[PDB]
Amino acid sequence: SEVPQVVSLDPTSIPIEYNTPIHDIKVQVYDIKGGCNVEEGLTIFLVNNPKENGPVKISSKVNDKQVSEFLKDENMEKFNVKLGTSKHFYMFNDNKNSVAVGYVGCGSVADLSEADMKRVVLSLVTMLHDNKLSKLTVVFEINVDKNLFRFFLETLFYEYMTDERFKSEYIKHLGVYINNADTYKEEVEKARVYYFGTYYASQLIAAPSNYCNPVSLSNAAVELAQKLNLEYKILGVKELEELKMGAYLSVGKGSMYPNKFIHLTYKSKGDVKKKIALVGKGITFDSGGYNLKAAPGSMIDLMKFDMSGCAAVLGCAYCVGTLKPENVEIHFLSAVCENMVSKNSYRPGDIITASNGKTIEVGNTDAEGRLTLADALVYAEKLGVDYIVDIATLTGAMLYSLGTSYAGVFGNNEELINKILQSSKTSNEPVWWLPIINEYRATLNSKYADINQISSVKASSIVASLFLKEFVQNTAWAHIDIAGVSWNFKARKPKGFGVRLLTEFVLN
Amino acid sequence: ASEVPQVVSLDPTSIPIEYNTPIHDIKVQVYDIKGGCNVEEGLTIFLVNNPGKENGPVKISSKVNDKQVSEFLKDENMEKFNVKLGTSKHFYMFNDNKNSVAVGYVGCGSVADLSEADMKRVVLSLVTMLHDNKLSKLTVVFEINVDKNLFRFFLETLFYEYMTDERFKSNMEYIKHLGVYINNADTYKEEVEKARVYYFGTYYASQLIAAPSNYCNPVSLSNAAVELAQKLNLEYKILGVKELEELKMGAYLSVGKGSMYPNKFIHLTYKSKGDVKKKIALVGKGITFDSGGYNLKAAPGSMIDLMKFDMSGCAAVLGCAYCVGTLKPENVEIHFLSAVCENMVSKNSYRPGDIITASNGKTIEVGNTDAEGRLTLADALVYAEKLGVDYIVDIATLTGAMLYSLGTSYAGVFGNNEELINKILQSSKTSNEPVWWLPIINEYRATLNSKYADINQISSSVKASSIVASLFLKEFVQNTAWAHIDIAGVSWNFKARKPKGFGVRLLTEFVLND
Amino acid sequence: SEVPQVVSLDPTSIPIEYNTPIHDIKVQVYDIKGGCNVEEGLTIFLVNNPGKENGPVKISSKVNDKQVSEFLKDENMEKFNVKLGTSKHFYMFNDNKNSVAVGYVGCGSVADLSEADMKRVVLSLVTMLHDNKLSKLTVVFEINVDKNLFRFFLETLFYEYMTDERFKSTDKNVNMEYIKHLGVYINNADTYKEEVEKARVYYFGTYYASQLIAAPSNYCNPVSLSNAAVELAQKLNLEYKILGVKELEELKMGAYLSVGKGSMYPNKFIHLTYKSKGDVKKKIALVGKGITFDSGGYNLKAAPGSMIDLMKFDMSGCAAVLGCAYCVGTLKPENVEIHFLSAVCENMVSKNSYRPGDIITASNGKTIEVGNTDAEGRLTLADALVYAEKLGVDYIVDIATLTGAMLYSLGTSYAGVFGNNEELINKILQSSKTSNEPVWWLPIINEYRATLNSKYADINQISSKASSIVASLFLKEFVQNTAWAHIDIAGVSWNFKARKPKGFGVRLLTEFVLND
Ligand SMILES: Cn1cc(-c2ccc([C@@H](NC(=O)C(C)(C)C)C(=O)NO)cc2)cn1
Ligand SMILES: Cn1cc(-c2ccc([C@@H](NC(=O)C(C)(C)C)C(=O)NO)cc2)cn1
Ligand SMILES: Cn1cc(-c2ccc([C@@H](NC(=O)C(C)(C)C)C(=O)NO)cc2)cn1
Ligand SMILES: [Zn+2]
Ligand SMILES: [Zn+2]
Ligand SMILES: [Zn+2]
Ligand SMILES: [Zn+2]
Ligand SMILES: [Zn+2]
Ligand SMILES: [Zn+2]
Repeated sequence: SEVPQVVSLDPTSIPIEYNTPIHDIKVQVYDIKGGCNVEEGLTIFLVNNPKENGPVKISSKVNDKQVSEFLKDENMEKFNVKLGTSKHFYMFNDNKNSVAVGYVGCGSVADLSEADMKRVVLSLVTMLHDNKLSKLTVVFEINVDKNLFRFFLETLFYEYMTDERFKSEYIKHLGVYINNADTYKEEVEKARVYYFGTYYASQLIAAPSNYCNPVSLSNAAVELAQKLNLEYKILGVKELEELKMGAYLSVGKGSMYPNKFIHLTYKSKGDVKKKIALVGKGITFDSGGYNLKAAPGSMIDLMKFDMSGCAAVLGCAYCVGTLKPENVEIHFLSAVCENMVSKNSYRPGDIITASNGKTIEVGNTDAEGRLTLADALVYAEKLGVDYIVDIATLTGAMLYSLGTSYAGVFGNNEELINKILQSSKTSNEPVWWLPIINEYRATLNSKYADINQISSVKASSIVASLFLKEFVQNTAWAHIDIAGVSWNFKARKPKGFGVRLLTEFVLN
Repeated sequence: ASEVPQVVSLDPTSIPIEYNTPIHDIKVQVYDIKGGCNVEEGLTIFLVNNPGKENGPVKISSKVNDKQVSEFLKDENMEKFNVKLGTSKHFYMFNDNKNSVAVGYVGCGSVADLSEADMKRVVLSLVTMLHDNKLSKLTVVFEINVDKNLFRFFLETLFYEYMTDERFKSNMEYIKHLGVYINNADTYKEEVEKARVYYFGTYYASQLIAAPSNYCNPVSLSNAAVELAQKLNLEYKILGVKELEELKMGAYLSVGKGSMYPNKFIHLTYKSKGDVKKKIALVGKGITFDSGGYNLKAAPGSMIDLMKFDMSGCAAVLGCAYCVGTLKPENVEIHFLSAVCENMVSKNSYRPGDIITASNGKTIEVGNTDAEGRLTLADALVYAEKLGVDYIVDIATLTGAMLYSLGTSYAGVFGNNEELINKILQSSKTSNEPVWWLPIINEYRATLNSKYADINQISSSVKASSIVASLFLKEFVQNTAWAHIDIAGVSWNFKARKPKGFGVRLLTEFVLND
Repeated sequence: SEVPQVVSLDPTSIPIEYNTPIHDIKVQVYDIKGGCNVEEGLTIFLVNNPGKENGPVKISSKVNDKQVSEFLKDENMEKFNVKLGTSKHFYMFNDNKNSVAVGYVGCGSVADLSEADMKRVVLSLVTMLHDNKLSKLTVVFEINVDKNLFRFFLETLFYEYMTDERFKSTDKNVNMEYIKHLGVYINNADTYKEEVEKARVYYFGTYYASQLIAAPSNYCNPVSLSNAAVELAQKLNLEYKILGVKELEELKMGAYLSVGKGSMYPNKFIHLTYKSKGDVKKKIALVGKGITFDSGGYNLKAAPGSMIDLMKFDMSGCAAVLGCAYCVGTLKPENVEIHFLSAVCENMVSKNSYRPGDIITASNGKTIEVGNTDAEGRLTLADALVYAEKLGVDYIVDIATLTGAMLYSLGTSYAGVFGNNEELINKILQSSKTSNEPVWWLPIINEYRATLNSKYADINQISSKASSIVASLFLKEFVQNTAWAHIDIAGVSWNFKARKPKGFGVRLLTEFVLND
């Protein structure tokens, strides 16, 4: 629990913002019938033209003669609905009060994707960051179901928020105009919870590795557990040795921080009908070990992101603890360590023994993710759960298959894979099903060990999935590879990907 | 004097330093060429040219006091040789007293304006002969035009290239007399002992640089500095880790974390006996070894076997401390600063992505551990400005991009103050260590805007990393005139496989002519 | 003149747009003390706050409208800051009960804007112009600018506003409307009025160059490029001369001819001349590198980061000179004689290409050992510089996308200049100031010259790391007794942020020809 330091100036804690300015925002959802009021701050219409880059046209009645004049078709057709395009003008309303009115183009397609809506929100946020405002009002003149409306609110909150923990006025009111307002009102406070769970995971990932180490990260989990009345149990090296987790321990051999295993648990008040183990990869920094990330574009300055799996799990732990689902017992697991280069590091060629007895031949120390997951999975199955789900930044090959938008999911059970794909639909965190090709299993036949860590045959995501499959004997298990989608290179920040996906899974 | 840590007992605990050199035992005489040449003793060499005639024949003008040498130097004999720059011939013969003497020449081309590079090529041609000579005297006859500066440059270079470093070893013999015939001998006479001082400062810097990183570490180097300070009667102060932590030098301390050697901050000071009118802080990059950290120098041409040179900026500052402490300038106070450490790969190393806090409050996002020089300098520059000096001049092997811009002969100078830069450029002219002014382009500054930290250590996209590195350094000098010399391209002599000791004479000319 | 094709679908001419939308804009300048009239379109105030960083917006002009003045009272504007690049849109009704658009653009707290500062202001202005159908824009200058920065403002506003749609087919911007009127309110307006049409001239010269560069290598080839120079010269009534292979062979331009050996397009040497009616006091030769496509030759640009798909810009130097030719031919300076030169060819891989190791002979008789076929620019420039000196000129100014090393020395903003003459270099630097195309003086280091010594040829083509300096040393060997300057624009030519050419050099060359 005490964070070791090299010099006295080394941080001994991860700074965490719990109370965010978003939490202070009062949100009122009104129905568009009756007309819109424009009294103060910024009013933005979400408008499309079902044509391509067609003119803006406001449909909704506005209860203000000055703004109504500005919003008439003659003036608005000077602008167009190209997706992401925005304009906003400052003007005096009926009461001679200064108000800002504008729009965001929503393209020419009736139903926005999660990516389309994301670009819409970014255009909205840009205006929020450029204008000192007390209230934002958004008028929905487009078609949005409940799950996408919630996605809107979540994305709006996440992109509006600014991480200033390592640096050396927000709006206070949010108004939403939409048809069938009463049907959308329950999604607001759900969005605020999903928002923080994502932003919490974001804070952990964005936190540099000199801040976020196995000790400080485990301490953050305990702190979170105490705030949510979750049972918690942190496994130190002595215990892990007795549990014989030799794959996991080998990876952390080179670090100055001791291995720490995070085990958070949420139990429901009633009787439990489904037990779930969520496993997150928690590599606080991945230098690749003796297989150093030195190749061009290996992006070693990004590898603070390699505990994004753990972050998504902990962010999910927040959401579950806040929304309190019934009839479930959830175990939030993470084998947290650091992959470094030292005299104590494990070598390419080493043979290590996982807790289930399987000897593994290491071919590439930069493939450390599956090694720590191997022991976490064994530990997970020993809990006697119904579902084992792991989420991880496992393979760079994902950048070449699905890219930076869709995460991949692998598994041994079709029912479990389906529920995740369903969760992907409702959470709007896009995941695509990828196969485990058994014909590649033979490429993991070691000459000396029971199994190879890596292949000879490319397609590493499948091979890695084949490897992980060996450590789950008789339990429905799925594996989400988020190595490609975890980091937002355009915005230079994490996505907090996985939190809402995993929450929808536990809830729905 | 701190104890040097060891891994095995065979690890060295100090840098071997040669203080008394054979060069310090050569007696130098400067005669006027108008009176003829006395050629009865040792090797006599004529510096000649043939303006206009490219590779034209050799013709000796000087009357000599020997009938045997005179007949050898007659035009019929000498026109068998040409004056192509660097070309050399010398013959052994008997003088009128039947003594064994050696007579020859060195070609200086057909341009009546020998540059610094040409003069060095002439000197090297001379040194090659000296390295096979066993006579006790060398006489050089200047039948070419040189100014006082270029003449002192001739002596410095000669002294430096003549001397060979055998500290790590386990033919010829050094001359005891140097004769120089030249026009207005009386004026060039005062250049001799200035040259001998400039020589050793340069050679001292060369010894520190050339010494391998198992010999030259932060502990051994700071000890060597203390020893130099005591010999020059300079005030000195080595700042240790506990003090560095107190001063909150987080950027400096970060680089040194992965090393087995404790960080040591070298602070020497020269104060004039008279009233102080100028206050100068000289700052040198002092990375005893640069592996690159976790951004390990593994790429082709990363030249990691050279990386003992990464404290050349520090060596130049110390070599300057010798010259200044020896020549003792009036009315000036000089601070010699160098944040010394070692950039290694360990469990304790700082990582790519780490956000660290410099001593001035600014948080820095590390994008590349191999850009460690600007980090150590950042704290050195905050320290320097707290001293309240008028001028802060840093010199460093900072960016390898200098090899693609100015190359291996010219160093680059960046800065926030035009007058100070002009002062450097003037020091460049008189010291004959070439520097060229390069721009700090503020349009590139935005590339350092970090998403999380106060500022980025390096750029993501924008190349021309030298300009970017200056933009970074500029953030740690708040309202003092400051110049930055990047010697990453000129520090090492790849032809001779040795250091140049670049910067010692530049910095010294800077403080003397101030 | 006849452009060779492989298939009938291969283009035979560079599509060139002379009458651009910008040329249809009526530009009126008014003295700002005469009161601003706000009636139609969009009206933008260029505001700042000296000293107060992020200081409030204060409109200090006089507005001949009660309602707009009321809106622009300091009370209303306090909510907005003058942070450089920031803009806002206002909407109101004027005295004539007309709806009207008003706005501002922040210029920071500095009392005098740099070239980059003004370019930042202009870019914010164009954003307000994009995705908005306006019939008129009015710019009110509440910041101080000299004549040069004012002209630079207009130059930049025109260039960034204009969109190249020559190669758009099924994807033209259906909403791309251009303003028809431009109003400018400024102090001492009668001293700025002369700058307007000079800016319009300077605009097209830059955009003309931009069009040649942006045009791909199937459109812009040695023949189609040279034919475009002829067409320009005819419109400008300049003397023109296009040297073909037979002429080039008789002049023994082996270096230039070797470079084009592997191209399906014959070498074309562009020679344009402008002459003053009166006493010629200055003869100048402008030489631009004219490589329509740079594959690299057998030293193929195959390495990672070679940017072979960009190498259509390798005729940027040529375009800059032709852009300058337009400016000189239009502005018609006095007492000068200008020679616009460009040895145009294509560097390709073929059974006919020149090989690494080949020894070739320049038109001055010097033998050259080719060490790298991708260093083809200095080979063509060599013959071009000889042809230039034979014209008996006073100055030979050279411009070229010569070395990639510029990206590591000066980067993407500042071009480098080398030369054998202190005065000429200073004239270039002075022109860089007035034209606001940034240029830094870099040295020609004679110590490096020895590396160009060949065991067999008179001289080596390349050394065997300071490429830009070595390349200057090579070129210097082909100017015998004339003042010569060499501008390396390999790093500054392309605008990567906006994904388009800059048209760099045109204004700098023209200002050099004028201020002369
Ligand atoms: C966004 N991004 C992600 C990566 C990335 C690169 C490599 C890897 C993983 N490595 C791999 O997939 C290989 C098999 C070592 C190439 C890894 O280090 N797992 O612990 C995972 C992600 C690179 N960029
Ligand atoms: C003569 N030579 C100099 C170098 C050299 C190479 C790299 C660097 C510096 N590195 C850099 O400039 C980069 C930007 C990391 C490539 C450096 O290590 N700073 O601490 C400095 C010098 C290589 N050869
Ligand atoms: C913006 N950019 C410029 C380049 C560029 C790359 C290479 C070169 C030139 N080549 C060089 O400078 C070398 C010496 C071959 C590396 C060239 O091909 N000249 O004909 C010039 C420019 C690449 N990107
Ligand atoms: Zn890895
Ligand atoms: Zn990993
Ligand atoms: Zn380094
Ligand atoms: Zn270094
Ligand atoms: Zn080329
Ligand atoms: Zn080229």
